Amino acid sequence: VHDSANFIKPTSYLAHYLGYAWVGGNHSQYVGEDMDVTRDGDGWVIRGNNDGGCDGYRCGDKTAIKVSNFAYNLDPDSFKHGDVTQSDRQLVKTVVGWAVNDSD
Amino acid sequence: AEPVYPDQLRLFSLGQGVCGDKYRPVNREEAQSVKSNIVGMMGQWQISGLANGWVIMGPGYNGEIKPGTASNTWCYPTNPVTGEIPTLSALDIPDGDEVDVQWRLVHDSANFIKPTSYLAHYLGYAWVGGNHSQYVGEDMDVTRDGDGWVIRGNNDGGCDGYRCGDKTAIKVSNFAYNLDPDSFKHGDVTQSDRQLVKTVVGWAVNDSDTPQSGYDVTLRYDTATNWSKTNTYGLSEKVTTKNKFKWPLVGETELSIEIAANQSWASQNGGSTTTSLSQSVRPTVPARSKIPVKIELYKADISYPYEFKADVSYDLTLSGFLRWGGNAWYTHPDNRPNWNHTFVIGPYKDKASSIRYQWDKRYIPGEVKWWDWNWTIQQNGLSTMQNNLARVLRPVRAGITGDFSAESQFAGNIEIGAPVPL
Amino acid sequence: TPQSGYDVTLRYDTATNWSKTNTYGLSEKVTTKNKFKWPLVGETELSIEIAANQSWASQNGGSTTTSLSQSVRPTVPARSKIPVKIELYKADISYPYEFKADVSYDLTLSGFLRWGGNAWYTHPDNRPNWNHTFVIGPYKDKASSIRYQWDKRYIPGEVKWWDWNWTIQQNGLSTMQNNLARVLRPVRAGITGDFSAESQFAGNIEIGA
Amino acid sequence: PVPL
Repeated sequence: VHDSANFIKPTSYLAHYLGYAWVGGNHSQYVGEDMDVTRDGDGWVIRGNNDGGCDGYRCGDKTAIKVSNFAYNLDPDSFKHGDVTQSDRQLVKTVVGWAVNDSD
Repeated sequence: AEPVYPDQLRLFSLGQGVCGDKYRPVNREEAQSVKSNIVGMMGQWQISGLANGWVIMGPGYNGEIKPGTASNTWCYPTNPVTGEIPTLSALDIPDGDEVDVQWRLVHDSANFIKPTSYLAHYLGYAWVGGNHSQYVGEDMDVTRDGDGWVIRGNNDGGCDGYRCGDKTAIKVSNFAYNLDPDSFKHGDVTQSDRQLVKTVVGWAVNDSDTPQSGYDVTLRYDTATNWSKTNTYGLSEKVTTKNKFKWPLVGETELSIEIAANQSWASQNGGSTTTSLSQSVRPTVPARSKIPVKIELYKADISYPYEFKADVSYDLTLSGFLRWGGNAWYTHPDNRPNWNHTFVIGPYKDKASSIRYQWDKRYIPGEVKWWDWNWTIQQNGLSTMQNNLARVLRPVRAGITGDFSAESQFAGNIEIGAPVPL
Repeated sequence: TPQSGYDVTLRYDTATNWSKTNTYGLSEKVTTKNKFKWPLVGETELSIEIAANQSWASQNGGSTTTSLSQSVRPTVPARSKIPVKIELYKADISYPYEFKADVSYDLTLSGFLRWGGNAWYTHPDNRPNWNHTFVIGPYKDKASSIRYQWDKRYIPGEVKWWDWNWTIQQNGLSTMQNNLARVLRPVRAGITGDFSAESQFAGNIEIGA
Repeated sequence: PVPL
């Protein structure tokens, strides 16, 4: 989400092409410039920097781009896991037994 | 583009864009990623120079980043250090019972008491130390409290200072053992207070001319508990009319007519638990022969000794009030509140209890929700914090010998007897 | 070809259950009563009632089930037939047995503790009645284990039943060591006995010719 | 199958 040329710019331009208003910060006039990136909960928010002042109708209502719900398509042979460790072990139940074979 | 650690940032008042050697100016995006940290290290009306003719401003200007120029420049090292917490070699405890190993761990002054006391001090816990010294982590009493241990400054005699009687307490509990897989061994299993549940004896008879494996005897015993709660709410409406008539034969008659309606809503939540134990015997019977079988199920107390070699992890709780002058909690309280925080020394369990996760994520302000480690680095230096945290998170390895014991478990016996010719 | 795909299964289950329920209720009712002269019916008494009720119930229960299953799965030769039989009985069962074993036991002490000095960690001085159980054998719990308490006497926080340091001070380390060694001496014996139980299961599974 |  901090990749300007590969993420911030194309997504900002897509928002602009669809008709979302004020895609960009107050310190430029180009779409997708002067954007702030913040970590919000489990997602990220990219929004034009609303500092100083702006000229325009409702220029303070910057368009927000939210990134969330990341998923990972794994390469099948690449998964590896380390040691499994257990904590706070509370016994549920146990059984001991004998299996006797008197036959031949 | 690249993560920036605030501790490596430095201001140079050497003119517009002229940093020191081995340092380069910080650009706008890097400054924005760590804006709160940089604005925190600036004067209220201070204006500092970024790269590419940009400028960041102080808290008076809400930390605004805008095109401009200035005389001081924010710079970052050309080859920054990663700042990772080092990994030290394992501390070996002499073998013994679990409580003995815990005892040896919590009475180690150089490897446990000092680093943990220093960690409590760097975070801003007040009065980490006893009354008979002024150094942090000295004159500490260790006591065995229930299933845990308490390390607290010795509050004997008298002390000078504000609320000097409220010593910070360090609690050690919730021990866990990551076993070496090939090291576990157990001794004889012994049973006591055996109460018979049920037995079955049987015969498997084979009159055919070939061996037969198709026999099955199965004894199963199940126990369950259940619970439920129900809340009901009702409403009712009723209308009655009463009149008087002279019916021909019966004479004076009183007639009542009543119409009623009712509505009810009920909500129920419940649950259950079930435990089942099954034993089966499936003998292979030789041709023209018969085999006796027996299954028995008992309830019994079970005991056995065991031993293994393990890595040892534990929960470390810090209790006390945070210093008014400065503490590392992210809101930085100033009213000296009481505070308890638990770390998990060992494998990751969650973010709030993991020192390593917070330390690694200190470059993301939105992730900083419990402890401000950048603040500790600024107060004490990066190398000092690294060394203290490396000693706090040092792995511990020990040989353990113990006894398992449990009451009212299951004891089974399955027997296939000797064949009898037909 | 020979066929092994046959199955006859007889299963018998018995169960018991129990339940307990506690219920609490509240009710509120408002009634108004009036008199009118309705045209044709004449003098009429009209009652209007509105009620509300609330109820809370709490249930706890349990069950126990015992199941006995017997299956026969004969392998039948080609162009042939085999008779099968399964029987289930309830019966009393008996048999003799013998083995060689180590012998453990519970040892209870009952009496009043001396006023002059006793080894209980609180050291009562009012001569109270006292019963304490030790398990002579494998470990079961801390309170009944002499060896655990003896080994842990170096930790004051673990000293919660008997003060063995006090006994060492009063009598000497070697004396207490020898006495406890004789108390915890293992015992080995040959045992011959009889098993007997009523209302158990007896089965019979038969594959014929 | 995928080799490990």
